[PDB]
Amino acid sequence: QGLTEEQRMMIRELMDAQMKTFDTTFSHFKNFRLPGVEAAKWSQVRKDLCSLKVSLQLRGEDGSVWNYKPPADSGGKEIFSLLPHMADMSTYMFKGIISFAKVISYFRDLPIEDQISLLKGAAFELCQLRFNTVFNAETGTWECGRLSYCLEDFQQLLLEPMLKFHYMLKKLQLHEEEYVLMQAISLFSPDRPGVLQHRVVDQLQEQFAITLKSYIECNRPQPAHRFLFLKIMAMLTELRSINAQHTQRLLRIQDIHPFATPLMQELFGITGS
Amino acid sequence: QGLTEEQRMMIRELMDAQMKTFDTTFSHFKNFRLPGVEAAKWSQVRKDLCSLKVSLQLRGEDGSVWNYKPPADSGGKEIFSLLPHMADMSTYMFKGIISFAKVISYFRDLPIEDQISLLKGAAFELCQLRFNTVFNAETGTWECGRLSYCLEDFQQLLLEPMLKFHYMLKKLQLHEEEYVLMQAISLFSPDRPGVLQHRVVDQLQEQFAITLKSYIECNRPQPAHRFLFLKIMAMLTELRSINAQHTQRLLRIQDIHPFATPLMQELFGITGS
Ligand SMILES: Cc1cc(C)c(S(=O)(=O)Nc2ccc3c(c2)ncn3Cc2ccccc2)c(C)c1
Ligand SMILES: Cc1cc(C)c(S(=O)(=O)Nc2ccc3c(c2)ncn3Cc2ccccc2)c(C)c1
Repeated sequence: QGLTEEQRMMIRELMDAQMKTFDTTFSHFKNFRLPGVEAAKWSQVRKDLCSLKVSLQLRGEDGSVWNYKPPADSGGKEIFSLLPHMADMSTYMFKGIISFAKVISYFRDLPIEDQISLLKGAAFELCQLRFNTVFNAETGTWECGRLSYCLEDFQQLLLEPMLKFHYMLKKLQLHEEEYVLMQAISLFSPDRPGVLQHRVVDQLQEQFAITLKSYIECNRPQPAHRFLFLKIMAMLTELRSINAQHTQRLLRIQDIHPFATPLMQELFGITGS
Repeated sequence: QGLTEEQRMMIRELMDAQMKTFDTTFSHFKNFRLPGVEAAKWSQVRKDLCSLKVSLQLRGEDGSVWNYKPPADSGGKEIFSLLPHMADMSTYMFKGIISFAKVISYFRDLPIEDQISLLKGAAFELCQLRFNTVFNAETGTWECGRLSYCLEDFQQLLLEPMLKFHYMLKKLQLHEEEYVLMQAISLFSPDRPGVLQHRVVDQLQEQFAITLKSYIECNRPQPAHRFLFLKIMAMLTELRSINAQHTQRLLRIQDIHPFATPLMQELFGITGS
């Protein structure tokens, strides 16, 4: 609508990249693992697992249904039973994220070193933003095509920052264009560890944020959307904080129960030695 | 109680064999398959599958639970999805049945040719009799330890002869001793195909039936148990008929979708050529 030509083409490129690289039905997610058929650090692991307490459902192509109810925490390794499957899901999402960045002209024009630093910095955030678009806030369920992930037991759930983020972001009822602009702004973060072209990346980020702000002003006159751009920017700031918290959760769990795939090791800085 | 010494020792041997060879909790049933993640003969296959329309539940050692809801009949091969797992279950039960016969002195004293003919004749019947002792008639569920098999959809279910048999036999509220005597009588059937020692087997059967009849008269005075011995004998006659019906169902399904394990092939006469 009422944007500059540069702004409209910028949204069209982002929407084009999202359409090409986001398997919204998860049809190509296959071959994943499923759950099978000194102690002050350990209770920290119970805390480090809170955002992933889900049951799992598989609807088969034939119409069959498999449900998995996880074990209760009985003090043993059984809290790790879903981690292999989660690693396969996240890895699959991360490939989508990487493909998304590679399609964007503004991203492929950066030096490959900064491309790698930016993806290392933002992969978790873009993953969570994509998961929010399949999140059902009425049933607390991420609806991933034939897979469903439903939160286990009520409002003590919203004490987990990750889960409060998904419910709050869902409440804003964003358009597809606003989600993919959130992804652009998070991807082009000039202050990630190891970025060299600080100013180029920072100017790109500002252009994406200006586009987002202008999109909202032109297509959202309603008083419910007053300050909407500022709410989004505050959520992106919270999400970067959640990203730092969860990066540390992963490294702690990896330290005592290895599970990260090779791609997760690259993205989160695990060298293998 | 009030039986001869020969009769009491006969029950003690049968109970001893049952105790040694019947894994009532199914703890040693492992490594089984699970469902994955010209046309007048085909609708006969829908009929030939009626007694096995169950959903499946696995309680894990860790406290996790897996449930499988089968597909709806949509005209394709998806009605066969549970057959590999059923073959593994039946094979496992059949090994129990074979071990049971081998412990019994009266059985190991027959010529090995008649042993084989008797087991070929009775394996399905002894399997169904053992399954009845874990059948829950209130929920229509065979409760096999950590596995559960629950009948899919009400009283149209009791039109299936197998399922009417399990409900009716459960209603008689038999003791363990009466079940294992039912197994003896069915095992020692003088008129199975290929039995040579007709009279020896027939006299053994009569002794088992006399023992059963005397056990009921001595330990069951209540009017609800009037004619109980005759009800049991009528059920064993019905079960032999169900056995012949289901032997033909298996051979028909095997003919167009092979699934029988090697042990099932031996027991049901499939040569492999
Ligand atoms: C310990 C640990 C730390 C990290 C940091 C990760 S992860 O980035 O590789 N992926 C990831 C993916 C989804 C998540 C999530 C983390 N937390 C909450 N959901 C929400 C949800 C849950 C189920 C399905 C869909 C979405 C993993 C995998 C493990
Ligand atoms: C086509 C076909 C024909 C035959 C003849 C068999 S089977 O004898 O090898 N075993 C078998 C075992 C149990 C059954 C059952 C048959 N029918 C009803 N239940 C009841 C039940 C169902 C689930 C769990 C426990 C008990 C098989 C396997 C397939």
